Amino acid sequence: AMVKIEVAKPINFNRLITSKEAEVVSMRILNQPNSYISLFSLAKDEEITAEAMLGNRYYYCFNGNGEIFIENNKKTISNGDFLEITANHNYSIEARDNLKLIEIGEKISAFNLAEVVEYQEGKIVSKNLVAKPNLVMTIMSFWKGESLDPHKAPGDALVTVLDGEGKYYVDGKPFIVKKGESAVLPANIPHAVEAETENFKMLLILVK
Repeated sequence: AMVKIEVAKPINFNRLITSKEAEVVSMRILNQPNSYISLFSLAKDEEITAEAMLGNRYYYCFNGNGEIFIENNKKTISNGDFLEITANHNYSIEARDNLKLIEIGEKISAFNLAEVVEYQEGKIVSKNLVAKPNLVMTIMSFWKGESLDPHKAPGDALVTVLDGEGKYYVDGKPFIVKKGESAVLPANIPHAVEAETENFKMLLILVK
């Protein structure tokens, strides 16, 4: 209802959501009163159009290539890219091939996300992208051997591994999330993470 996929488990969104010719497929995966996370798969040459939205929209592309026209301005989007679209803007999104997107929305130029944080030896580097009362998005790099101790968040977090692989724990239970996979760390339950076997990067989307 609020989390529509299994928690504390690695999931490959590329496999979870697919479209055949001429289809647009969508799925809500987290839903709260004033923010949500959805997935889209657009078949080649299909489009989604959005009228002047009451809140901001953010997109992370995990497959394919496309074009976004925001009030008549072509931005290109590709696998690995992140894009913010501010409130009160008409836009359309066109798929040039099979375009898959995570859409993060508040209800009321594209760049490569992994490249925004560097690895640093023995360190965790964190860069906050959005920080709002219903939505927090942060990108992090972990050098092998670095970890976060168990902690809780007041919302459900979706983590997606952008590079390498990470070892996550939810309420003491371990699971590996590999590059291209995601997992939900549920609200009010302790979780932790460790760069156990190699360096990794992740995007964290917390909906509160």
